[PDB]
Amino acid sequence: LLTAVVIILTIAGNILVIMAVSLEKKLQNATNYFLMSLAIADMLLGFLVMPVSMLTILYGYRWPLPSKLCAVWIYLDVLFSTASIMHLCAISLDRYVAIQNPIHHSRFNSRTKAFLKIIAVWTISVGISMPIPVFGLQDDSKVFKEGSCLLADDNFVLIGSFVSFFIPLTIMVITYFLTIKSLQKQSISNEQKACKVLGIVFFLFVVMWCPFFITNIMAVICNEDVIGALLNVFVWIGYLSSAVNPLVYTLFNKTYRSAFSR
Ligand SMILES: CN(C)CCc1c[nH]c2cccc(O)c12
Repeated sequence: LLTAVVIILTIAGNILVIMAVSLEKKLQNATNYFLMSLAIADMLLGFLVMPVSMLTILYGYRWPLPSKLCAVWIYLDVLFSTASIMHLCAISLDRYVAIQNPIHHSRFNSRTKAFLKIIAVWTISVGISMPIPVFGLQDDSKVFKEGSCLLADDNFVLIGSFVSFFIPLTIMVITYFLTIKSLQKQSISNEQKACKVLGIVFFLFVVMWCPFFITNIMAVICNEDVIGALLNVFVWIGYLSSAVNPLVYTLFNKTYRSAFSR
């Protein structure tokens, strides 16, 4: 089965990135700490949420014995997915100011800025995910449907995606446009490599996560069986981003390539 492969890849990649950050004195800078936070969030996603999803697949999408695990499982899934998404959004926003104003960004760059960045993204992720255990356990219908564990709150699914993958998405495309504008208008080879890396990262993020959110919104604003079957695969397409984020955010460095090979 090609789902155990996904969980193994997620765990191994995030563990290796955390090891590379921790064991190398040359990689302890303000950006790599945020990258390690991304790795931690992706590892938690791949360890706590994904194998339970494979177990749900193995039982024909019939929940295992403890019914109380559904609401907390949805909480953890949404929390870690949002944490990854606005981690990427913060990375893009930080790169825009690093490229447009390098001197001022370096002058204002500090450990305090990185800690503020981390707490800001995690605080927004916590605020977005807040109602799920408050109301998911108060009413079992909001987290169950036809005997399968899935959230069935139409209003939250519509607005809760409008501040998780559509306002962050608008920010990310605007930032991508402004950065490719900035990097183009001996030192040009570095800028070309940076533009290529930014394009690969942005387009992979969009192509992996956008299908799931698009069909999720289409399942509410609008077929039901087809859309559900599509969601069942697109959620794992999105989960695979946790196994792709470390490799595309770290392996372009020779230090990370050497550490992975050690
Ligand atoms: C299913 N899982 C990949 C979580 C994705 C998610 C992030 N934020 C949300 C807000 C509402 C409904 C959701 O599925 C989400």
